[PDB]
Amino acid sequence: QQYECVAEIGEGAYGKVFKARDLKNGGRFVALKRVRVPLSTIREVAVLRHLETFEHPNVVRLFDVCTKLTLVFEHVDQDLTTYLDKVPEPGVPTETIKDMMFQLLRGLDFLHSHRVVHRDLKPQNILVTSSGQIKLADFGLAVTLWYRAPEVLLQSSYATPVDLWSVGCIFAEMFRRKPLFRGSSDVDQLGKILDVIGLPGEEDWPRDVALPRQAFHSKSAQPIEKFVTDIDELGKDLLLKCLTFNPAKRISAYSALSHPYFQ
Ligand SMILES: CCN1CCN(Cc2ccc(Nc3ncc(F)c(-c4cc(F)c5nc(C)n(C(C)C)c5c4)n3)nc2)CC1
Repeated sequence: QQYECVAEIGEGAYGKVFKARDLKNGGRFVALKRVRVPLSTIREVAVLRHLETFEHPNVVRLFDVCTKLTLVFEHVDQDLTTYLDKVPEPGVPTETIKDMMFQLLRGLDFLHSHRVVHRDLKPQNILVTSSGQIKLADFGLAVTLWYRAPEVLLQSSYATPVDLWSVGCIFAEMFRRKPLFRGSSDVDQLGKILDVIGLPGEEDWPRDVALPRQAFHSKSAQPIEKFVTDIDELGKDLLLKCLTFNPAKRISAYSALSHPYFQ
């Protein structure tokens, strides 16, 4: 074969991800993702190859596709989880947070402008390169609920703002070094969210969902500087715009790129 698996990176309800030696290309490490056995899949692979033509710096490179399905990506040594675990006290430098967030938002805007929704954005699939570059992985192909948007939890809408809620959760965690909303179920996750942001207006609550606004009594919105210590005034404004309950009122990745926090 053209590839030689040397270690396992991950396993789950997708298949397995292996760290492999790319024999033909000077023995460089690559990440091979193996998938199961359609037509919606043919189309998803076509979008992946098309996104690769842009070679965006803030998404993992796709080097090959094999015929069950093998996806060959550029290998990157660590994820954001291991990065946050190893960073010395008192934490991630203030400008390292800003730079990683800008790159996260560039990769996300690239994906959103090409009508790809990530849907499972978390530190586990945000990869940190040897030179400190952010690269997005595990997207374009169809478990922790800590980064799930309220509209996904409520099962109402699944548009691009879903990823901006996840970004807000990641932004807060870059400061905290611990997840912001650590719920044990969809109902618990929603409860934990509203204990912080507060209850939205009855007209910001989606109609025809199973969970009504009355199922929660999470009274007032608590100040965010309590849960996210050391965040500046600008970072706080951007954090709140990502963590807006109504997805139609939530900031997009494109406007986030223009926010004064990145000046
Ligand atoms: C059990 C924990 N230990 C210690 C911590 N360690 C973290 C870690 C995470 C990622 C990498 N490397 C890497 N490089 C390039 C890639 F493109 C992918 C990649 C591609 C995909 F398509 C994926 N799809 C899914 C679902 N994942 C998951 C596997 C995250 C994908 C990952 N991964 N190296 C280390 C994992 C093993």
